[PDB]
Amino acid sequence: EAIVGVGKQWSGARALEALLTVAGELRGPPLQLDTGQLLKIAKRGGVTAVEAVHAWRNALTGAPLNLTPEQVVAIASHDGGKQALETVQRLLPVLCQAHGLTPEQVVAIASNIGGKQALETVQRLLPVLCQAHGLTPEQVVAIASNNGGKQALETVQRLLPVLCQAHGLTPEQVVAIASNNGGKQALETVQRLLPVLCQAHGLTPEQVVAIASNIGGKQALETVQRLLPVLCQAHGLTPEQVVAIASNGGGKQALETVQRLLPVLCQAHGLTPEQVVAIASNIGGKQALETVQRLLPVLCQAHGLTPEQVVAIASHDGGKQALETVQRLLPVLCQAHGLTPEQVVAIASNGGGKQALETVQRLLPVLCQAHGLTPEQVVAIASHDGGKQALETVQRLLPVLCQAHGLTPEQVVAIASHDGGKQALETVQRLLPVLCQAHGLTPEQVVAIASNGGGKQALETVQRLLPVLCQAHGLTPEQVVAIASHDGGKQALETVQRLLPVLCQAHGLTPEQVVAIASNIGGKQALETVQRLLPVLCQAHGLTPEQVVAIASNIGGKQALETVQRLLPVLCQAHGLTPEQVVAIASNGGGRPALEALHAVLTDGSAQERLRALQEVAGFPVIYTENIDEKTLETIEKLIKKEAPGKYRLVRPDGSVEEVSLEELLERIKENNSAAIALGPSGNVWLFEGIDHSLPEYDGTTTHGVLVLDDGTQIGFTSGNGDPRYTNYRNNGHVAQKSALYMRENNISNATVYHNNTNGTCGYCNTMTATFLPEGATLTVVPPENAVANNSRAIDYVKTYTG
DNA sequence: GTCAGGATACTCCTCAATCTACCGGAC
DNA sequence: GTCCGGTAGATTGAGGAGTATCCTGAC
Ligand SMILES: [Zn+2]
Repeated sequence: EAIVGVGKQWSGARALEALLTVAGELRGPPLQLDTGQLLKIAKRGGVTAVEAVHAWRNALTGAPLNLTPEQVVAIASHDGGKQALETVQRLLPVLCQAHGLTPEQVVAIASNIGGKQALETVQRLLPVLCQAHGLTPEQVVAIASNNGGKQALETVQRLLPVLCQAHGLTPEQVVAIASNNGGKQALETVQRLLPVLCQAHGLTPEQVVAIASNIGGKQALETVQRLLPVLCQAHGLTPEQVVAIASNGGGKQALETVQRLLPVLCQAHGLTPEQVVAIASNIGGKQALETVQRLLPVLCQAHGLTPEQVVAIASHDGGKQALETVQRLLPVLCQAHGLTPEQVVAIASNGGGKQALETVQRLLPVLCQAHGLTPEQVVAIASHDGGKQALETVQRLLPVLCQAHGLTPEQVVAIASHDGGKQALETVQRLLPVLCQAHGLTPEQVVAIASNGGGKQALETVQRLLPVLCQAHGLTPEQVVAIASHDGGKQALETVQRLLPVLCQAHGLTPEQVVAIASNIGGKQALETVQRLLPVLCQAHGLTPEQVVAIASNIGGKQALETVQRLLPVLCQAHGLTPEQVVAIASNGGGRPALEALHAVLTDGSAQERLRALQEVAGFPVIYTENIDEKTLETIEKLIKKEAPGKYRLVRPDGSVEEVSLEELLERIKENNSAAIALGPSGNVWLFEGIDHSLPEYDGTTTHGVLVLDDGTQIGFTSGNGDPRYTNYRNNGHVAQKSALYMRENNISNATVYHNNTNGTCGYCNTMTATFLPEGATLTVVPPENAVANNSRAIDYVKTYTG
């Protein structure tokens, strides 16, 4: 097949005849090219590249150019390869020695279609772009290293000051646009279409750039200009969904395909617009859109896959390739290799899914029979972006890591599983004998660093910074390893290296507090966010440095830090939550979703929803107004006066809240017998109208109960947030415990408490309830009497406890 | 014969969120 | 013998990014 691949090119017959003539010496010491490299040049570079590499072989290698055989093939195997090979020979000495470019950067420029043109254009414009527009050598090379690099370089030279000054486009965004093929066209299109897309279509400059920053930016932008109002008005898609499709490579093709297939996929195939857009918003969107359009029924009716599984497979780059591979290969992996269809889909639903699927098909027998891996381990490695690369690396490298360095197969698999597993595996092979000897790290510590996403980067960064962090700042090597042991370890390590002395000298944090923040997944993000927000939270909201660190030192620290700064005003001033309680929520992982969900339910919820949300999160007893006797009405007035609450709020059945006086509420609780009084020890009193006044069904989480007193007073309790003074009690936070403690504080000698819990009352209530009760008091605990138990030593019957 | 542009597929690195086990008193 | 409350380690999903191959049109 490779011979045909050459024969069908513009110089196919000539390249094959020339290659056979010169292969005798291309395989020699000067280059030592193998069969793939020899045909690769003939296929892509053609006859001129084949003759050029041979004829100039004595200058390309063994000369001050130091252009290795692999770099020669990379340059030769392009249209115009002969031209790039001569040009890199002429300019490489100058670009490196005079302009300071790394030989790898010059080769990266040479290894493109039109490499000669990019090489000469960089030689001319590099000092101009750097000195006139502030573009670093890395940015100019990034522009140059493309097909048509010359055109991207010249266009940036002309258009950067126009886009920056006329439209406010950041110079880095101009480079980002010119960082792919067609950079000239994307820049010109942005200049032409920004007035239209931002004014007529209502798109932001960031959205226009995001589209332009991909390959085919001109085509995606022009297509959005035409199709966005059609997709929005005819099919009910939001501008964000149209841009999201356009913001992937090949956006034009996905946009037109959605317009054509969306009404068919929804009406005939039963897919939602969100599923179609999700498929469309990728590279090769149109391919997989049409692929499901035709394979969806087949995979469902013949292969037994659900629409959700097929859409999931289609939602990754190259979705068509994973879809077609599953079509033909699923019955082989599940029958010849015995894999569960869910495992094959799990592999298929990845970037490069076709490659992981085909690799398992051919490689699973080797990893299991030769290297001793289980099918679950091989699938686990396969089900990741780049799974093919990790699988091949394990096959060849595992016995070297195990036999030469003493690692277990499980440690190799653990490294292999993560995205970039190939890179972490090779990096451990190189650095493991250095890290464990030059710095004295334990091999388990190096593996712990390696077994993370981006492990290669953390391994190299520890090798560089470990002897500096432990000396310039005095950190313990264990602290550096701990920082390195999370995804993105390089980023946390570099941030600590530069930022620790600032957080200590300016913000007053200890090195241990800086490490505690750094040792997370979002380490760099939490570290930099604390630097900016700590004095703002402390001065604006009265937080201590310890509270800011407590929020930062978790997963999602940046998100919790900003959310607390954002939501504290409304959470405390409007909803009556204590700032410490908002911090307590933020101190947990996922702090922001928790506070946003609390905000949403407290803002748009009904009186019943706000009562449950506030009581479960804040903690307070609730007194129901159904009993309107003078004795209980006076109890409420007396309890309030003793506390002097700062705010009083009335909550209407529809969820709206008004600021009220105490006198108004005291009248309402007497007249309104469909209401509940919430007495927050923080100094916040609510009156809720229009609630259920009952116990919701037990849903397997925080539950409810009611305490009924002799005089008819009914006190509602929730489980969960208990009394800090009794933390050491294993019944703390239970309805029976809150009832017994309520009776103690209120000198109640008799009460009965009812709760809904279909799993039974836990055994801890059987002795601790009497302890919490004051001497002489009796509490009757009544189960729902609709279930027995879900554990041992549970109470399914009414029991009385006396203090 | 090179060169510019577009579409498509694959691989590597960071960041949150969520999801399970641990781990702790005290009748 | 939780309806509790951290703690560290383990998936699960999503987005930005650098790397790679292929085709088509115009000279
Ligand atoms: Zn209990």
